[PDB]
Amino acid sequence: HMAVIDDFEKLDIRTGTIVKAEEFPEARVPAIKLVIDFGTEIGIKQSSAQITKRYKPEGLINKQVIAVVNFPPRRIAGFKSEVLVLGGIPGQGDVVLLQPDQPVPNGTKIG
Amino acid sequence: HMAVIDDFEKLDIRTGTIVKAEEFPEARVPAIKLVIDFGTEIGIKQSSAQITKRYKPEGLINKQVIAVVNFPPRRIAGFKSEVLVLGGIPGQGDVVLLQPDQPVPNGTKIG
Repeated sequence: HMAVIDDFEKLDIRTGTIVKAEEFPEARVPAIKLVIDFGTEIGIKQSSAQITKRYKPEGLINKQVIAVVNFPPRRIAGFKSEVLVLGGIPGQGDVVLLQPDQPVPNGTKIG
Repeated sequence: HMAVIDDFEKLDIRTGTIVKAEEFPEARVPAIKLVIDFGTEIGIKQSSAQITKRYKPEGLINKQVIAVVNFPPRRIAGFKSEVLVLGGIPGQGDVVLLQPDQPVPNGTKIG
């Protein structure tokens, strides 16, 4: 139950901008396919995000989001999800996205 | 270097509301003491945050923040800092706080 700072330092947590978002009707659990620009050191990354409760694709473009970018990928229905986009989880199937409280460059590190 | 999801699962990342904010510097760097309500289970925690570049105490009260709650405490700026408040780091001495993009209850878990 207790972590150390070393646990946290293993993670590469970064800001990126949603540049594409589409409904993902092939996922078992409702999801949106995201493409996110993490700047040129990290690259442009795909994510499958179970965020259909509060969000629509037309509302996601140009949002700054927060993701762990140094995990192995997960394939769902053939789509390669490359990053874990972080959010608060107020209840089952519910997500509230995290964001920097003001704009920062893509690839800005979190600590 | 790469991480695995359970490096992430070791962390307990929670939302909380800043209920008090005071200037509490170190000798060599300014800093703010945050008193944060993480809801009824976690309770009230304190944090030393080097966030004075963009923020004043008056602009911090009532803000929902994101923090790692299950680290060992550390002594800093004359008190026990119990929680790591997360922000983007755009440059030397600069911090942009993370927030939920919409209000969530205190103690909402991040995933």
